[PDB]
Amino acid sequence: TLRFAEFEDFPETSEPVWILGRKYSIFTEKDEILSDVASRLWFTYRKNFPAIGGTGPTSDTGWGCMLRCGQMIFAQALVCRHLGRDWRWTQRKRQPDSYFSVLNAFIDRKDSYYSIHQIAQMGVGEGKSIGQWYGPNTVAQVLKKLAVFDTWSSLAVHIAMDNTVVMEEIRRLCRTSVPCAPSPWRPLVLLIPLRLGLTDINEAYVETLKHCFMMPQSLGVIGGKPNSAHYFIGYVGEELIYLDPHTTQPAVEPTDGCFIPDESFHCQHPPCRMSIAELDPSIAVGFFCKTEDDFNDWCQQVKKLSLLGGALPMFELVEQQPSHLACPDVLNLSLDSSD
Repeated sequence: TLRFAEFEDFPETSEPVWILGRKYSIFTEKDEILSDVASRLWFTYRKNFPAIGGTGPTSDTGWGCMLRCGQMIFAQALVCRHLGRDWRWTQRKRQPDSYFSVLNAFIDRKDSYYSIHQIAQMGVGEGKSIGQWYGPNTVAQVLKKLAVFDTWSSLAVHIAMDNTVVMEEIRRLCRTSVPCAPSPWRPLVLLIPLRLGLTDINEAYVETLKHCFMMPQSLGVIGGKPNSAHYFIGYVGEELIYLDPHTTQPAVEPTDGCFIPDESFHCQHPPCRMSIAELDPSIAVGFFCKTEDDFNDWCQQVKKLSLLGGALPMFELVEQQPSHLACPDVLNLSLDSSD
């Protein structure tokens, strides 16, 4: 569907452009905006990769789109983990060796940690047949189990259910050792599944949703919408900015040596935008906290959200929870009359 989408440049207004925790002016920082979007690892449908499980699909066209959005949000976490948020991709420059290793982790082969092969197979353990629809929560759960194998990145993945982030649980997950007076904290990928409305996002949530893209830790949001999943990376005005997986590219021939031809993993078309009002209410918001200090900063930023006209918080932060019978499976809404 991306192939026949309409693309607009459609700046040039005073409204700040926010991409993954960084603020830009369309008037003066247009190139920096476009560089930042193009630098993100983009994952689309692929064809002619090795058959999944020997006998299954050789392409994910028409079924893989939430899996691709899951790949993009997790790739961005790996980019921050290994390369840093300041890293940018440029043609005609040599990228760090860690860049090709991150990219290597998503190529369409069973020996890559987060290949479509590994995601689809792991999804079976989640009750989902190869070809079935994944919501944000199932894709998040799959990425957690997949990351266990990735000793290179050594990430902690926490999926915060019940609209609650429990700080003691995060420390339990991330602390590798008792803290002194790499490393002592497993870099954290925090994913928070949410349901923000009945068929539409409740507009009380809108300002809280925007601020989620405004944190240094922001990984963006994955969301959809059967067969129309997007990776939202930011916003301008009343529109989200997103990366879209809906185009089928030839699989890239796996890596003999360090170098991988990487042009097709970088979105160079005008960035997609849609009204926040068009957004399906089932989402997962991500944050990356590389050190405990980042996590503490993120916690402070969440507390400051509990004020102003709206927020209107979509999740709560608590030090500890009386956990002797609870859930998942639980998401919460939060419906007015007559929703």
